[PDB]
Amino acid sequence: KLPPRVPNLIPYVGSFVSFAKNPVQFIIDNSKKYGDVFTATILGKEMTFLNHPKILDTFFKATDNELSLRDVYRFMRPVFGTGVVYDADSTERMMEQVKFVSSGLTTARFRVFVDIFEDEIAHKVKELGPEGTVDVAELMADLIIFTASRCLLGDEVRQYLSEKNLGKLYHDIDDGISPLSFFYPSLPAPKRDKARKAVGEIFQELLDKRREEHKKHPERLLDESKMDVVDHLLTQKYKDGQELTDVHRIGILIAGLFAGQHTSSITSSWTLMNVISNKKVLEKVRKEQEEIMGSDKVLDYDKVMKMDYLEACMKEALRMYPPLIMIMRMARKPRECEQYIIPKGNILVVSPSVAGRCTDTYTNPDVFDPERLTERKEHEKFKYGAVPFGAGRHKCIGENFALLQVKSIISILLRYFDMEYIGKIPDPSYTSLVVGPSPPTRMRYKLRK
Ligand code: HEM
Ligand SMILES: C[C@@H](c1ncncc1F)[C@](O)(Cn1cncn1)c1ccc(F)cc1F
Repeated sequence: KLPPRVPNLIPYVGSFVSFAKNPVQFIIDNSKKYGDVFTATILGKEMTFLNHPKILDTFFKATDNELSLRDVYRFMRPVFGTGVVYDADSTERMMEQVKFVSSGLTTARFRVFVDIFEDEIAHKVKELGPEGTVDVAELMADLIIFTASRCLLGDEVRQYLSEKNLGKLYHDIDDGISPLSFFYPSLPAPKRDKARKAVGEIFQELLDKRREEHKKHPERLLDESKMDVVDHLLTQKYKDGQELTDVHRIGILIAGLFAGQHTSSITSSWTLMNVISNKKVLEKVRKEQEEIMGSDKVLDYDKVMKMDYLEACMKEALRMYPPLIMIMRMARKPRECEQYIIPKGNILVVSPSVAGRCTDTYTNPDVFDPERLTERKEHEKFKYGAVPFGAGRHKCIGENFALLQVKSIISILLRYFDMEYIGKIPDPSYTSLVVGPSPPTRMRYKLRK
């Protein structure tokens, strides 16, 4: 059989409307009507949703000529650049470029990354003063924007953030995209395209500076903890021998910073909100924090490794608010799920959000409650029963830096501040590509020494 279709409102538009209102309720809704697998027509596209953790093996283990990423995230191309990652000329090449990123995400570096978080948050505290209120979301994204850039690019980048408005340009790029672009890649976005060029020149300036610093200081290349992604990109070839071009290099740096920022900082936000808005949770985080700092006055990587509870909380926030609510592949060959045959051409879909709220796995799924993971080990039920970082051939290569980043930021913040949130925890806003908390998200903070 072909799977149970979802009745269209209109031909073509199909089921767009109730989907776009709320994509996640839409999938769940119709799960209950038509069970684990169903098809909906959404703006001229056949889209098949795979909803129960059981049947998601064939999805995550398929190959790039069975189930294709490149065919579905290619629209990211005005942002990332041409022939780069998902618009890169082959499966094999895409993977090679990904690795250049991940190759600046090593232990030696992660230790240097924690100084960076300290450093960046020290500056932020002056700019904030002994008390006030502030937006968590703006706050997370401001920090990460600085921490990620220094982490992946090097310290050289700072001055272009401080003296040359580099943050704004990111937004002008990162606002010039949309969940709609999926259906209409060619939609014009002239403010974005002018920024992506503006950022280009700057990254080209950055590579150009870096090339001579490898002349003036060649020892840099032996020290494994001053080797950032620019460095790896300047001294690797592809496996087949061929050099990279700067415009590939630039589109990778950019692809990594995008990855590097939006999912992280939404996750911080969701997390801190739930932590400080629940006294029992916040005791244990502070109990854990205090034991682990002991006599020590600032953070290090060992310490952050040890933060098991704060980590369960981050995870618990990812179960409830994964920022990538839909994972997608295009079928290049017909595919068999359950008793059905999902046709070639279709776009298969899996949703960490729906899974985060599937009641076989998780009990009272609407309650932030890190104990469900640490103690009732609920996530361990099914093998794909918890998927905020994907799984299989394309599982997130950023997972450990993410965790390092969110835990360092929250832990350092709680050192400095008593903080409390201001009203109900918001709902998720389905307006962006990386989903996040509806604004505003306000909190009172007061210093502590
Ligand atoms: C902080 C929360 C994060 C979440 C929830 C997240 C989530 C994901 C997910 C679900 C995927 C799978 C995509 C798919 O299968 O279609 C993925 C892939 C990826 N993520 Fe992340 N990510 C996070 C942070 C990061 C960071 C910090 C980096 C890099 C700095 C990163 C880089 C990537 C890359 C390069 C891939 C592509 C993997 C591949 O093509 O094989 N992510 N991420
Ligand atoms: C394709 C993109 C994405 N995928 C799915 N739904 C919405 C999206 F925006 C994403 O997977 C997000 N991502 C994953 N980890 C961090 N960010 C991604 C991957 C690689 C990359 F180099 C940049 C990048 F955005």
